[PDB]
Amino acid sequence: PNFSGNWKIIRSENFEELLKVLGVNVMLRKIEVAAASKPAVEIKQEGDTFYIKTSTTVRTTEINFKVGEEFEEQTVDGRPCKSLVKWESENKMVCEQKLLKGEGPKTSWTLELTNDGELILTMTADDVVCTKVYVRE
Ligand SMILES: *C/C=C(C)/C=C/C1=C(C)CCCC1(C)C
Repeated sequence: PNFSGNWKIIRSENFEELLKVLGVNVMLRKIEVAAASKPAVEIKQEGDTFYIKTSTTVRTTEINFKVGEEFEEQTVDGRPCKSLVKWESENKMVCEQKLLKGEGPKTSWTLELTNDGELILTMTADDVVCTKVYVRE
């Protein structure tokens, strides 16, 4: 199995709560939920090298990384971080995020495949766990 595809969302839990537990105010949460609550996910995987694009009608975000090599991106509440992805187990990867400036509650994300070929995204912030589920288009 592998992660490449244009993945369509079928479930999304607790995205706004991830923002709220990080202290993002209601104004800013409305803007983030409107732009990114239920994005499509496009992945191009070549072994350990990844391109991932999340998109809605109004916002696209793209990252490029290789497992085991540091890269820069932003946390879900918009703070710059340095990220590092590792395989937790076969076809489950976990991204550790370290803030570039100051401190804050821990954030992470995970992408994994189920035995039937669904893609499960987990995002964490403090004690909140957001789950999004996708199938290939
Ligand atoms: C609602 C979920 C997101 C907006 C997740 C975003 C995201 C990125 C912007 C980088 C690819 C990793 C991933 C966590 C899928």
